[PDB]
Formats: sequence, structure tokens, C-alpha cells
Amino acid sequence: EFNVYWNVPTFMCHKYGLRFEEVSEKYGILQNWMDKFRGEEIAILYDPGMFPALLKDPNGNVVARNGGVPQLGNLTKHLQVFRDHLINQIPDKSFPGVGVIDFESWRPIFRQNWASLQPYKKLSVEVVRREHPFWDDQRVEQEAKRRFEKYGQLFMEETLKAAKRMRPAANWGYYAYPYCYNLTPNQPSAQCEATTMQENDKMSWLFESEDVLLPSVYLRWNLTSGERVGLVGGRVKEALRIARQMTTSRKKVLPYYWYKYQDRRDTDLSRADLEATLRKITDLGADGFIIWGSSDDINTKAKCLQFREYLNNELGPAVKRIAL
Repeated sequence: EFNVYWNVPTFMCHKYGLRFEEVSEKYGILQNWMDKFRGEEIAILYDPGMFPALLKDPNGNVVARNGGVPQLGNLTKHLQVFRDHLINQIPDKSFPGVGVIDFESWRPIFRQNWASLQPYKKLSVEVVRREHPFWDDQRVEQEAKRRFEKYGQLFMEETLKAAKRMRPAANWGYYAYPYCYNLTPNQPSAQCEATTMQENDKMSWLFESEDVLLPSVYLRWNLTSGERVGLVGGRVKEALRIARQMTTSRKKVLPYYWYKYQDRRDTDLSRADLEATLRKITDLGADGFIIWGSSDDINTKAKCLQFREYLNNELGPAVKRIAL
């Protein structure tokens, strides 16, 4: 089987009379009943509970939500808020659909918190310096890294188990794991960075307890045709690699797919990119893919009509002829 899921917030277009019934009626895409955003087929939860995170105010200041870094956070407070969000957004206890937890504040591996996520390393190190003024550099750094990676793990594993316990028939997964970093400043080519694969092997606690793996395979316009396919190919092969190593049960590989170029958001994917990239996901043996969209791209009547036009002339037909 191969299943395509609709995770575009087309519920925002319903007050103009566009209900997008053709998503499932003509193209065979799995869609929540009545085109609701959260329902029996799929539900995404953006930043749920109260994960420790570093936020920057408009005032300029750094706001540390629930500690900033996970070693300074309160798990029980996080877990109770996570409970309220889950209950409200997924009220049905027998929800059998794909459950996606979208949490992107920090990565659980200390090293992977580079570029814009560097402040998490800095503050982790800083706290240890405060407690131990005489410790040498190497020592402080090592201890900072062990505390971040222990509690980082703990926050992620305990939220997944709480979701699994309260909605035991759902297929749960974290958005964007496993990472690969191909065609990125850290790894210029189309293969995943070698250290990240080893780090993915070390994260068996995550991949063993999830049901679905969801690498994000968003295309960029400033790439050649072959690299757009290599971009997808690399990430999905990494996910399939992990999945066939898992021991507790079959894992599903459902890549997150966007119909806009991420570096050129006002341009929808060309027909040639849709075909080559959906053909690649299919050829590799993935179990399906999830079509996503942003609120900012269909928050007006004009944006809804144009999206609906793109859907019926290109996206829909491409999904039906290549994938279903």
C-alpha cells in the first residue's frame, strides 16, 4: 500500500465556499472528514506542551520558556500542559490516524545544535561555568553536553510515551526526524552527513518508540533538477535505513512534502519537479507521503482560488498518476 495524506489547512477557505472535496473524491488522497484540519486521518500539533526553548522578544531580550535548555526544565509541568493540548486538539481517544508532533526548538544531539541553534550550546556551557569556576574548559564542555543530551532525550521520549499511552491506536512521530543535512552548509553533496547517520544510530530510543518516520523533503529553487531529486532521495533513503533496523514493529516512512519552493515561496512546484520527486519517493519503497501547506499561503479568498486551480491542474493529477 501507498497512502497520501492531506495536511494543508484548506479549512481556512471554507468560509468562501471552497471545501476541497476533490482532494479525496477525485485524487484518492486521504483527508479528514469534512476537510477538518485535525480529524481521524491526521493531526499535527505545533509546539505542544511547554518544551524548554530560547525565545527572542521584539524588545531584544532572550526569553527562557521552561528553562531555555532541557536540563533546566520542569518535565511534570511540560507533561501536564501537553496533556491539555492533546485532549483539546485530538478529543477522540480511538483516533487511529497519523499523529505528528512538531517540535523544532532544539535537537537532542548537542553537536547538531549549530548555526541559529548555537545559543543552546552556549547557555548549557555557561550554567556549568557558573556552578564550577575552577573546572577547566574541556571539563565544563563535557558536562554541559551530558546534561543537555540526557534531559534532551528525556523530554522527547516522555512526551512520545504520554501521547502513545493516551492515544494508543494512533501512529505517532516527530516532524523532521530523522535528519540528514544533504545539500546544506554542513554537507554540500546529496548524501547525508556521515556523523549524523552515526548519531541517528545512537537515537534508537526515538526511532524504536515511534510508529512513523517523517523526514522533511522540501525543495529549493536555487538547485539544479538532479539535485532536487538527490535532495529527496538522500533523506528518504536514510529514513528507510533506520526503519528496516527497527525491532519493536514495522515502522512507516511518510516524508513531509511541500508544494512551494522553500527559498522562493510564491512559486508552486513545476510539473517536472512534482513528477521526478514523487517518482523517487515511490521507487525507493516509502509507504506514502504527507502534503503540507502554510496558513500564510491560503489566508485570503484570492489565495484559496489560485491554490484550488493549482491543485486541479497539477498537484492532484501528478499525485494520482505517479503515486496512486
